[PDB]
This record gives sequence, structure tokens and C-alpha cells, in this order.
Amino acid sequence: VRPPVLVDIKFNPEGVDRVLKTAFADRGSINLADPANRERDFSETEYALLWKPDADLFRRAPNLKVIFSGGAGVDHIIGMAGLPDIPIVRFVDRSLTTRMSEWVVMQCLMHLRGQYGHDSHQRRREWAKLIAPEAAEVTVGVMGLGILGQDAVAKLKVMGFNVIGWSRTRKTIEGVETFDAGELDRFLAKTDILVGLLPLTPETTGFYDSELFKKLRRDGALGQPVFINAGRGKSQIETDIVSAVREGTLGGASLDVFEVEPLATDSPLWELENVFITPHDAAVSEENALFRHVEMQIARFERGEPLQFVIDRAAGY
Amino acid sequence: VRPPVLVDIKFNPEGVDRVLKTAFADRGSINLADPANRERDFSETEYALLWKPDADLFRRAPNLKVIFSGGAGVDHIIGMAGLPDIPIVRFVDRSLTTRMSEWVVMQCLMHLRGQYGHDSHQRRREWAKLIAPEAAEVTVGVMGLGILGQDAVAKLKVMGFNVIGWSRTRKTIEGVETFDAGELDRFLAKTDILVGLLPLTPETTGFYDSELFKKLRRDGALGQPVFINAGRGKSQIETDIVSAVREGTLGGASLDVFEVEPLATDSPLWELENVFITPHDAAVSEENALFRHVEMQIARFERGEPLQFVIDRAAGY
Ligand SMILES: NC(=O)C1=CN([C@@H]2O[C@H](COP(=O)(O)OP(=O)(O)OC[C@H]3O[C@@H](n4cnc5c(N)ncnc54)[C@H](OP(=O)(O)O)[C@@H]3O)[C@@H](O)[C@H]2O)C=CC1
Ligand SMILES: NC(=O)C1=CN([C@@H]2O[C@H](COP(=O)(O)OP(=O)(O)OC[C@H]3O[C@@H](n4cnc5c(N)ncnc54)[C@H](OP(=O)(O)O)[C@@H]3O)[C@@H](O)[C@H]2O)C=CC1
Ligand SMILES: [Cl-]
Ligand SMILES: [Cl-]
Repeated sequence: VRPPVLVDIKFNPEGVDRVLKTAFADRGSINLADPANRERDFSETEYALLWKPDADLFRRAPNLKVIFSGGAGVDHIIGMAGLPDIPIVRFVDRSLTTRMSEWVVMQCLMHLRGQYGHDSHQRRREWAKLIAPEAAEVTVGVMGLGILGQDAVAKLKVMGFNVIGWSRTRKTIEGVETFDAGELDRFLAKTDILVGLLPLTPETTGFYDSELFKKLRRDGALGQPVFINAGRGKSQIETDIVSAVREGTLGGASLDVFEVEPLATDSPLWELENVFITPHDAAVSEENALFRHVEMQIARFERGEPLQFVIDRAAGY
Repeated sequence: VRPPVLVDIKFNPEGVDRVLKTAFADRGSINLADPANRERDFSETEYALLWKPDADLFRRAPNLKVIFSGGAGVDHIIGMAGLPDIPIVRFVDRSLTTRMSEWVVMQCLMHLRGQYGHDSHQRRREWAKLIAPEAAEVTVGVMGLGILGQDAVAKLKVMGFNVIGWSRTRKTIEGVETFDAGELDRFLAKTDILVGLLPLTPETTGFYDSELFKKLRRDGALGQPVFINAGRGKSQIETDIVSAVREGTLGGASLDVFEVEPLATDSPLWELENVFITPHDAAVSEENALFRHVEMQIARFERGEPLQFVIDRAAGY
């Protein structure tokens, strides 16, 4: 008999309860939201699925073999005291990648084509032809070339954009100029539409700021460059986005993530011209997908195969 | 010395005058907008570039070898009395195809992802996550599989949509179910998002009507099906689009073309929920592109090679 999987995830508790009815069917689960588990024995527990876990979890479950993040991010876990030296697996919803690429391509097209203007005129019953350059005249600079960035690059290229990429270690991608960490300024100077698909680490906290926006290409085919972020909200400085749009440093933005979520009602972003807001719904997983992922990794682990999507502790993502 | 090319195109006359300064540089042009050409001798004229030409042009220029349409469409020419039995070449701006595909993919994504709702909530400072199915769950049915439709199909497929096509003669396209003329009802019943890329002919006049909209798939992943048209406006019955959206037969629409252009200020379409209007600017040619196209076809013709993009007179497009 395999021991049940420990689950401590701060999502809709009623939703989690329901998924867990059919998850882990060979072993069951220990839902830490249930008061009947306040004094549960975790001595045999092998696997823990955690999202914003209780601080003393690792004292209670000292024999864990693998930690599974309940999210795509691991900032919620990585900084915890007493985090054991065991693999931490991030949630890579293999079906979510394509949905992030739908969002990225749509946002880039809406900026390329002038959706903001089209919609403003439509609401005023104004017939107003706009000029847009073809995609090939515009360079999209993708920051982050991991699971999400490499899919976005591929699809943006097919739509016709010139695409360049930036990552901590330079990638090799056919047809796409790619840059190392240290080449940030050069990469920004070539970029008309910046697409952010970075994890949140100390190095990427407050990264998208006034100074960065002033380095984007100023004499490109869109007139003024555009900032797009669907990575993590704490990577950007929103007051600097607001100032940059008002002063014309940025021609617009598309944002799915924010420093504080939900975005405050009084944020200036909501009504800023040429700014598109989605409420962190660009690529949210269907509720079972996390559990299917964890189950699959357990199966690999129990056949003696390598875990996938293991984070690099020293790098922080 | 080759004779100058006859040009009778009802566009901005000042714009046409300017392009013609550098066009046809080995022979010149005869601009019929110029009053100095009211009594010009066209006995030697070989080529005519026409958009909504004068009715007696063919009496004045009886020795024409080739007619070039000034537009992508040829409805403006095809019905004319005394139209000579010589090739008519349509304007296929080889660089416009990719721009039509940008528009089609953007519109399909905006309907897939709920841009209308996102934007409505954003304007009200409301944080409101929406559910959207992945593209693979939605079938886009492309009507017209010519230069524009085949490019749209390819790019929609890469974005992840299921795609099917319909044309007068069935095409063979790998990975895409394709249907013949007579299979329209079956094709409509499988379609969640209809994309119209048909020419205007008698058979396609008033084609997109109430009866057609009621045949689109009703139990699909978008809930209610969507109508998209960027072919010709006279192919649709706008009052039926309005009724279909109000009654819930259509979940929304995207339109670049209209029965009467510009779209009347009082049209209900402007303010209809889930309807996106662009003012016939999805794929408008840069002003020189027409002349470069005509020049290239003349060069082929003068080397004894076949003209390209010749219309099928019996079929009407
Ligand atoms: N808005 C949303 O709904 C969602 C947002 N996300 C967010 O997207 C992020 C990216 O996801 P994913 O692509 O799967 O992540 P990956 O870990 O696969 O890729 C991360 C990329 O970021 C690069 N990177 C990390 N740190 C730096 C740095 N300091 N300098 C330069 N490049 C850096 C990495 O470089 P290298 O390749 O050299 O390692 C890599 O290319 C996630 O961490 C998550 O926060 C995820 C899902 C949904
Ligand atoms: N909104 C805009 O700015 C623009 C609009 N357009 C419009 O787009 C139209 C399509 O352009 P393009 O793709 O280059 O044209 P093509 O002539 O290359 O293709 C036309 C397609 O329509 C199909 N078709 C024609 N009549 C019928 C019919 N009765 N039943 C079923 N299918 C039919 C043809 O079938 P088959 O393959 O069997 O011949 C073909 O697949 C143009 O005619 C023009 O009016 C063009 C450019 C810009
Ligand atoms: Cl964040
Ligand atoms: Cl029309």
C-alpha cells in the first residue's frame, strides 16, 4: 500500500475537495484544509503538493521524497526555512503552453493592428481607416525562452513577426537571433514589442522599470514600443508603466499579471490609452490538470525514471 | 517605343498622379482623370488598368491586349457591356495575403478568448476572469480557399484551431477536412467560427443570411457560433446579422466589409455586443503595390510567358 499524497494548496477549498475525490486513486490524499487532519501522522508521507504551505510542514513530514508545486511558479516555496534538499517539481501544464501562445500572439496582433483605435472609433460610430505595418516590419523581443517563450517565438514567427529572444543562457533557435543575459541593452534596443515570460526571482523582481522602457526601440514601425507581461506581476513597476505610457515612452501595453492581484480598482492602468488588461486569465489550468501532472510524475518516479520539470535550486527557478 | 498604359482608376486622384510619376518608366501612362486626355488617341494602347471604368472605354481603346483590375475584386468590371474577350488580370498584392491572415487570426483569437468581455470589464475597472476553451476545441470553417483562404487556414492551424474548408471545387489540404460547393449544409453544421473569404459573384450575393446562420454549429465550445467576413460586403445581409446576434443565433461577429461603405452611422452593428468592426482596412494595399504588380505582369507578357491571376470569365472570379 502506497501512502497517501499530502496536499496543502490554498485554492477554492470546495474545488480542491472535489478533484481529490478522483485523484491519486491508488493511495488517496491528505488534504491539510480538513480539520480532521490537524493531528495527522505524516511519518510515511513521500510526496507533498504545496501552494503557499504552512511553515512547519517539513517538521511534520520529515521523510518527504518529492515536493510538487501547486503552481507554475515556485517563488511561493523557494524561500522557506527548513526546505528539505529534495527535488521540487514545478507544475508544467503541458496543455497550458498553447493557451499562453494564443494570448501572446493575440496581444501582439492587437498592438500591430491598432485594436485600441479601432475599438475607440467603433464605439463612437466613426469609420476611420488605420495604417498598420505588416508583422515582418516589427520585432518582437521575447524575454524568457523556456517552455512558454519557445512556443510563443515559434507561433509569432509563423504569423510573420521578426522575433528575437533573450534568456539567462543564450539559446539556439533557427531563424531567431538570441542573446545572453549580459546583452540585455542591445536586445532592448532592437525590440519594438517586448514580451515578458520570465519567472519571479530576486534578479527579475522590479525588472521592468522606467530605465528598461527607455531602452526599447524608439524609431520602429509602431512609432512607440510596447510592453507585454504574462510572467509575474512583481517583475514590473506599474507606476513606471503608467508614466511611460503617459509620456510616450511606451505606445501601449498588455498585462495579464500585476504587482498586487486583483489589480486595485483605482489603478490608472484600467483606463490608460492603448493598455489591455486581462485578470490573470491568460493561461489558468483546468482544475484536474495539476493532479494529472503530479500523478504522472509519481508514476515516472516509481518506475525509477527521472522527474521532469525539476527546479534549479541554485538558480531559483 | 512601347505605348503608354491606360489608367482609369477612381482612387484619390492626387495619390494616383503621384504614383504615376515613377510608374511604367519605359513607356508612361495615360491618366483618364486628367482633362488633357479627354480626346486622347488610344489606337495604340495595349494595356488598361481599370477600376470602375467609363462605359465607352472599349470603344475608345479597341486594340487592348490585357485588362488589369485596379482591385482585388472584378465585380466592378465583369458585368460591363462590350467587355472585350481578352485576359482580365486581378490585383493580387502578393504582400497583402499575410496581412489578411493577421486580421483573420486576430479576430478568431479575440472571439476565442473573450476580448469583448475583457474589454467591457476593463472599462468598468472590474477584475473578471473568463473561461475560454483552447483553440483545438473550436472549429474554424473557412469559406473560400484561394490565395487568402489557404494562407488563413495554414496560420489558424498553427495557432491550434481545428480548421475545415469549403470552396466551389474541393481542395486537398493536409490536415484539413475540405468540402465541395454542394456540401455547404454539412460544412456549416461543423463550424463554430465561419470565416468568409469569398469573391462577390451573383452566387455569393446575399449569401450570408438568416438561414445560413441558423445552420452553424449550436452546441460547440464557444456556446454560440461566430460570423467573420472580410470578402465582400454585398455577400452578407446585415439586418440578418443584427437579428441573429440579438436573438442569440450568433454569439458575435467580426466584419471588415459592408453592404454599403462607409457603414452608415446609424447601423446597429456599431454598438452590438460581441461585434468587431474594422472599416475595410484589414488588407488595403500600399499605393505602389498595384503598379508594381501590373508592371511585373507586363514584363511576363512581353517575354511571352503566361499572365498570372487571370480571372475565369465563365465562373465570374
Ligand atoms: N500569466 C500566467 O497565467 C502564467 C504565467 N506563468 C509564468 O511564466 C513563467 C515562465 O514559464 P516557463 O517558460 O514555463 O519557465 P521556464 O523555467 O521554462 O523558462 C524560464 C525562462 O526564463 C529565463 N530566465 C530566468 N531568469 C532569468 C534571468 N535572470 N535573466 C534572463 N533570463 C532569465 C530562463 O533562462 P534559461 O533558459 O537560461 O534558464 C528561461 O529561458 C513562470 O515562471 C510563471 O511565473 C506560467 C504560467 C501561466
Ligand atoms: N477585406 C479586404 O480588404 C479584402 C478583400 N478581398 C476579397 O477577398 C476575395 C477572395 O480573395 P482570394 O482568396 O484572393 O480569391 P481567389 O479567387 O484566389 O479564391 C476565391 C475562392 O472562393 C471560392 N468561391 C468562389 N465562388 C464560390 C462559390 N460560388 N461557392 C464556393 N466557393 C466559391 C473559390 O473556389 P475555387 O477554389 O473552387 O475556385 C476560391 O476558393 C476577393 O475576391 C476580394 O473580394 C481581397 C483582398 C482584400
Ligand atoms: Cl508576482
Ligand atoms: Cl461588396
